[PDB]
Amino acid sequence: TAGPDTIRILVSTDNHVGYEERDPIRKDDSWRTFDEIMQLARTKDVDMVLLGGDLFHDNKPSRKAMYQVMRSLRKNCLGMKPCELEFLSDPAEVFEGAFPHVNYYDPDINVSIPVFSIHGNHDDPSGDGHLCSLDLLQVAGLVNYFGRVPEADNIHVKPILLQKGKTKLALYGMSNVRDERIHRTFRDNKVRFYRPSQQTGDWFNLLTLHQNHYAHTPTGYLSENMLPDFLDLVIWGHEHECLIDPKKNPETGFHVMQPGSSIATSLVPGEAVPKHIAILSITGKSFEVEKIPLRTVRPFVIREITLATDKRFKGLEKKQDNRQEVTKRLMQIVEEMIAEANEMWRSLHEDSQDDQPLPLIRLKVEYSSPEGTKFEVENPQRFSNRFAGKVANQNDVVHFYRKKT
Amino acid sequence: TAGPDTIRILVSTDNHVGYEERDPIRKDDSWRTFDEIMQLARTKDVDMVLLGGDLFHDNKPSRKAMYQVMRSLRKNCLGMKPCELEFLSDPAEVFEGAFPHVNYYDPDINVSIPVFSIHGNHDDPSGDGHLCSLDLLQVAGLVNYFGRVPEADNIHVKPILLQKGKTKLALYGMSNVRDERIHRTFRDNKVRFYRPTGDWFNLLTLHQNHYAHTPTGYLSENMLPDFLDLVIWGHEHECLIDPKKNPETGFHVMQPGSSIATSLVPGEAVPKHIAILSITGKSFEVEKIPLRTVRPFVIREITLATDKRFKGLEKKQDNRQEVTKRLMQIVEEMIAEANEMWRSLHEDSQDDEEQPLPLIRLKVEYSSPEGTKFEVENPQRFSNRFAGKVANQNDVVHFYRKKT
Ligand SMILES: [Mn+2]
Ligand SMILES: [Mn+2]
Ligand SMILES: [Mn+2]
Repeated sequence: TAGPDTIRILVSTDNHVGYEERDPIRKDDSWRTFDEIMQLARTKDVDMVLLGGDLFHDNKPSRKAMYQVMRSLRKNCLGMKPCELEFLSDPAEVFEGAFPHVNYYDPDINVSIPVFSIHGNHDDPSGDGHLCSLDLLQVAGLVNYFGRVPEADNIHVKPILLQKGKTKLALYGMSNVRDERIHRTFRDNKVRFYRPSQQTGDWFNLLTLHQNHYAHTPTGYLSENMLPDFLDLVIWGHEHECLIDPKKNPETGFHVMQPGSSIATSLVPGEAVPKHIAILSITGKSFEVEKIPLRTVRPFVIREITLATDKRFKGLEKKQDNRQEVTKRLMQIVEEMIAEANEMWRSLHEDSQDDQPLPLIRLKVEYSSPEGTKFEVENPQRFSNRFAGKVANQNDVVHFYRKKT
Repeated sequence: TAGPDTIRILVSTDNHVGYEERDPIRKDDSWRTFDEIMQLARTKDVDMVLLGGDLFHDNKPSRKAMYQVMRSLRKNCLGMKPCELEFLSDPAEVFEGAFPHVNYYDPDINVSIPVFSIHGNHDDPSGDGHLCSLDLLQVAGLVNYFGRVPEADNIHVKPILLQKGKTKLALYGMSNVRDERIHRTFRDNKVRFYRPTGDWFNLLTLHQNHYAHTPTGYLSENMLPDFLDLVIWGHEHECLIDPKKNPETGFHVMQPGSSIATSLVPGEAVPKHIAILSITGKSFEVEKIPLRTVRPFVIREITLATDKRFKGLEKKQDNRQEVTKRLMQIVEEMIAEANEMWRSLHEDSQDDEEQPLPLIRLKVEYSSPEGTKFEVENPQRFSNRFAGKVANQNDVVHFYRKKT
């Protein structure tokens, strides 16, 4: 819901347009999902689109990957409708001498819904030319690429200032920098956030970044506590776990949203969390979050089984070590996962008459034998292949390992 | 010169954007020259531009190469000025379901000067979607990509029909196909030219070897239909922009040549041009326009044995040491004339600057009848000694003996 003073912003990140392009079963999952996002922006009639990073899965995208993206952008963001937003901030900052203006302030190209985006870890600039994929879409006039970080050492963060009606919005951008280093430049107070002064209080402050939320390494993440308190809300990028619901941080005073990716780039429970995007509507200094679930997302089910401690395997396996029987018991489990995988899809698409894809099934297993009670793990490729035509991950169904090193 | 019934067309080919991108001296020659082309189209106020192919030197252009092309296209081909051309042909035949219309018949993108291009050998399609670099420029709305050849075996060639005022023009296009194969499909009459009526000016653009080293690797002019009026040759880099007439066939043939030198041979040494092609009724007018941003290049061929200047010393006397100074004097006279050409050509106008370091090439076959052998010096070393005087620092001279 929105009026002339409410700004409808659509949030999404880590689309990774290019993931599993060469996979026969799951090739189009990458771009077809992204195109759904762009159609919603036109459908929900948002005022803009904000992307968090990792738009491409590859640093140097394929021609097909770049095509599908270009195709979706032109169809959904070009039109006759006028943009109700005003560009107050300095264009010269983060807009080069090629086309110093914003794309929708361009005379020869009519942009109905402007798109802003930062570069992620995969999207990041590279090569002797030092350009990223977003610069190409920007010189195409399709996208607006802000939050450039030229010097990792010395960092100045200047805002993009936009206003709709009586509502003023300060937009902060900071693309991906290697987690281990960006951890230290913050500590040394090397980063300075630039502020408008005249209407400084009224500004709703919004920031989007692309770092590890929490790290496996002790230095490879970015702690929330290091960000300024004046900020109102933060969009977390590099994380693929859909936590679109805004938690409030006590010490800092702002809320944090973690949209997660658009498709599963890894078969872990974090990627199993149902993926959404949010219709973020900003009014005055208050925001309204309307989360919207994705339909084109491939069904994904994952479970964890410790064969030794399992309720079913305890008897047959310690005594006998009968490999062929290990299958049948495991066969029954995988078939119950596929069963629920199809039901979720069935239920979710009961709603509308738009009309199913072969689901994703993952099992992770450790087996322990104290005294030659060894479970026999079949050859990884062989077990997975037997479900050819029932799952999308024909080769990658199950993982086997032991936790003693 | 042109009125409402004269169609000004800018003709260019083999821009090879991406050539020597990684060369410290000559990295920018690739795109800055192509930008000159585009600015001319806006400057000369042509009605359209026609590219012969090989726009990119690489099949997968780097991000910088694609950016500089996209930049030149947006700046010169988008504007408020209307296009005086009308699209009569079927949009469906050459435009996909993505954007079935021509780029300047697009509602949300204002195109001032439309670009038509075929794909060359380097520019050719590859990969999953069978897409090339032109498909991206087309979906960006910057280029119209026509003359796709889906089947090399069976070839149907349908024309793009365009009309300005009382002047009607049928635009035929054929993308580059392998020279050895396309030679045989033509022989089997596998290719059919579709036809529209009026006295249409028929125009064809292709991207093949004019003459070949192999006996099967070229395309003879004598195989194409006779109704056509003019032909643009798009794979040959030698600049023969002057339209020769073919007696048997009855049409004229133009060979614009490349935009920069992809090879250091006398063919690429020929001063490079583009042509302001003015079509009125069934008559064409050609105004060739020389390129200023092209690097000075000088090449010569020296056969040491037969060379009159030195004879006795090099045969029977001690070699290696003295030979340098003799060759040194010659290469400096080439650098001398290279700089002069540039000076004379740029004297004309106040470009207000300094001139680029020229390209110098020497080729040497050295024969020795009877142990009279000249003593040659290591390729890298001799070339490197002109660091700062030439652009080609590590490859100035070619030494060889003919017989194998
Ligand atoms: Mn990431
Ligand atoms: Mn070429
Ligand atoms: Mn060629």
